[PDB]
This record gives sequence, structure tokens and C-alpha cells, in this order.
Amino acid sequence: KVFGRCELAAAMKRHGLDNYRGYSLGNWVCAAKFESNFNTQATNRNTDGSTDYGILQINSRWWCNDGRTPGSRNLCNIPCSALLSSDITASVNCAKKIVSDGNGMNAWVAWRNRCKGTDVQAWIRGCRL
Ligand code: NA
Repeated sequence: KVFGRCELAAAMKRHGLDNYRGYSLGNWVCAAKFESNFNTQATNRNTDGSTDYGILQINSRWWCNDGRTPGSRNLCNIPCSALLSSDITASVNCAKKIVSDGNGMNAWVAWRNRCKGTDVQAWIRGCRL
């Protein structure tokens, strides 16, 4: 499923992400924009055998199990296929676990490079939240 920007903003707010661990809602929408272009089916297969899954491109080396990544952990304790759903709930719950560590949203390189330090509120501007 390909969310609209404002549709995803509303859904992330309803899933409790506004100011979660200090990151305002627009951070999360911006991260989804540059990780997956709001596509819950997005995948990115890396040549180390790991894969990034879903709207927030959550990687199978650390966070989810896909059974195809050697030496991997499953720290969100979920199958990676749960990250491909039209319901963003599993991606959001794993995202909350990832962002609660020392590096915060720096775990998302796209967020680090295209969002951090910018006026991220622009990503929720005009959305009737
Ligand atoms: Na894994």
C-alpha cells in the first residue's frame, strides 16, 4: 500500500509516534518518505544477504527474522513479513524499539541525511490532524 503523506501522518499520530522519545511527528513522516516513499511493500535487498522491509525499511540483520540473513538477530522479535503489511502497526512497534536505543532515529540513514536538522514540521503541514 502507498500511503498519502497526510494519511500516514494521521496513522503515525494514532500509533503514538508524535514526540516519541523526543522526535516530533514530522520526523517520522520524513523518515518514511525517504526510506520507502510511503510504500508499505518497499524492499531493499543488500548484497550482504540482509534485506530492508517496509515503510521504514527495517533491516533483517538486527531487527526482524527472515531466515535468509546469516549471523542475524531478531531484536524486534517479528518475522520480516509482518513489516510488509498494509497495517503499519508492526513497523511502528519495531520502530519504537529501535528509536529507544542510544542512537535514536540516527539508525535510519535516510532520516540522518535528508531529514535531521531540517524543518520537519513541513511534512505534516496542511493535513488536518
Ligand atoms: Na534477523
